[PDB]
Amino acid sequence: AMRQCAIYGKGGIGKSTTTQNLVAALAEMGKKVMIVGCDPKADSTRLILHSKAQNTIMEMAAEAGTVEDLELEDVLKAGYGGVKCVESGGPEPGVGCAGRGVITAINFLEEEGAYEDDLDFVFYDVLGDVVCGGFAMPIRENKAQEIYIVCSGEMMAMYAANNISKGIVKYANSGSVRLGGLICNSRNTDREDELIIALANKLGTQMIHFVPRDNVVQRAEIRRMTVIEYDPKAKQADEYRALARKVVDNKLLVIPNPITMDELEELLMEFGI
Amino acid sequence: AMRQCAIYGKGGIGKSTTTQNLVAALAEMGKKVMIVGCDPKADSTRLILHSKAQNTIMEMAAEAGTVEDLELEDVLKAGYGGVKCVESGGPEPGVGCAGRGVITAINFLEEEGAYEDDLDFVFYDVLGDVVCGGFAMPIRENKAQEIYIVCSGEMMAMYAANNISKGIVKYANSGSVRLGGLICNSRNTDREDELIIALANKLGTQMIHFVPRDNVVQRAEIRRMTVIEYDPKAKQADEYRALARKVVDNKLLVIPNPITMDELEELLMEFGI
Ligand SMILES: Nc1ncnc2c1ncn2[C@@H]1O[C@H](COP(=O)(O)OP(=O)(O)O)[C@@H](O)[C@H]1O
Ligand SMILES: Nc1ncnc2c1ncn2[C@@H]1O[C@H](COP(=O)(O)OP(=O)(O)O)[C@@H](O)[C@H]1O
Ligand SMILES: [Mg+2]
Ligand SMILES: [Mg+2]
Repeated sequence: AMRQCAIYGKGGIGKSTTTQNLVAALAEMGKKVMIVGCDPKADSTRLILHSKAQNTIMEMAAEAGTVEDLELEDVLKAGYGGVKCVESGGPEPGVGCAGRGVITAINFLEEEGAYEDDLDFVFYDVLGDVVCGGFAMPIRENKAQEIYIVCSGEMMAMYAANNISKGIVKYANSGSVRLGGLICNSRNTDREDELIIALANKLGTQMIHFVPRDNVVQRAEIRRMTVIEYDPKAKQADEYRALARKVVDNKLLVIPNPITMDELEELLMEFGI
Repeated sequence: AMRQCAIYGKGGIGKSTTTQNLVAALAEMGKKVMIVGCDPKADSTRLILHSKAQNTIMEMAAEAGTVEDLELEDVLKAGYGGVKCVESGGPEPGVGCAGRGVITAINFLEEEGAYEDDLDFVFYDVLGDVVCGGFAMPIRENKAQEIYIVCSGEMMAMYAANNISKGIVKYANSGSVRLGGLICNSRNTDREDELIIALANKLGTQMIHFVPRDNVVQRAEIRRMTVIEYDPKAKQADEYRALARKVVDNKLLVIPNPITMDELEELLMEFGI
């Protein structure tokens, strides 16, 4: 068995930082993990690889001729803790559908045998500002059974969480894609943890962890590292370890109950953000 | 003549707040303006209309049968200062292309004669996290000749500005879509104005205005108003008046020069954000 997990959320909310640090912590406990980048920014694996970024399947297929001319051992790269890394890529802005590379990448990985039984986890890092095209494909086509949404007390981030939840509900009659939890990536606002707990309860899920804002993240990422690798003694390293433990132990996977915009506005008014 | 202007930027950066306050200031000086909402969130006109939001062309066409059964006088609504307001809408998350409603809306407005000569400005408020589908259509199809990008010292917001600029460059051989400027919507970070000026210079444009972070925005929006209407004496009202003056007077419209991610990272390192 392997658990297929996807991390969704609005742009800039902390998906790639949270995913790579979460995964580094899983590797540190002895789990075998693959990260599949599903965001056109294509820097979802750089902290594991100590790299600028990673060349994408779309780019490599174009240089090789076709995606059939690519070998898995050429596209998958291993970094910290043996974590395996791949980037989908996508077309340039203004050209075609921004999520088209996700479909190509996941189909390539499936056909070429990347989902080997020894993997414990696969994490997809998915753009979540629109839920369509290849960005909806992990939900539509039952690739990510456990969705975790990174958000914050920011209204836009909560709106995005509600939008992603609506996409999960839309495909509830097939496959087994479920909402696993909300991850609060803090903006140092008071009662922010309470706010995201409240949102999770309304959706029918849970806040699996509250990730503090910590400058050690920037110091690690300037050096192309996770905090787990950069400073294993850091308080923030223990925060990601706690998040990883709770993901491993999580048993609550639900069809969420999306809320109205009135309910969202009431949440923010209540917690005075 | 009328100036067709589009406001792009990442989600939650301040597009709708900036656009509606900018437009309220234009109406206050005696300009006739239409706002076309091109973001699925569909709350781009609520501060002009004093409303929860606005029912969308996609929604109204479905209730009426076809878009041909809609009349312009039924969909366009006038609010503060006589500003005319319309929302595109879009499909629910996980269903079809999130930008499909933008194409339907702009074509409806053109055919039904919404672009009356007496208009001075049209502002499109466009989702900018992906540049594809209907969200690229104002650029691809030459609807918004002047693009203004709202951003901040946030790396994701600067990345989005660079992505939108690449889309402008892609369609430079046809039509006349141009980059008009960057609008810095502050996060109260030091040297943030300097950073966005530097980014604009590298792209070949300008920072047209630095909008401060001001709590009066939240107090106005709780009451479904622009700051211009809510507190015309506010310092922040004068900030939006200054932005509107500089948009009116702006003559620099360029084919931008997008930068590498190395150049972007160098910018942030330099200005110590
Ligand atoms: N808990 C945190 N503390 C400090 N900085 C953070 C934290 N989480 C994310 N960041 C920073 O926020 C920025 C955006 O994070 P990222 O993971 O790239 O967002 P996304 O992948 O959702 O677009 C990055 O510069 C990252 O270093
Ligand atoms: N200059 C500002 N000062 C204070 N709050 C702001 C400012 N600009 C935007 N906001 C707030 O930021 C949030 C997002 O702004 P919005 O215009 O809705 O973003 P977008 O339309 O780009 O998604 C809103 O709650 C808005 O009130
Ligand atoms: Mg990312
Ligand atoms: Mg908006």
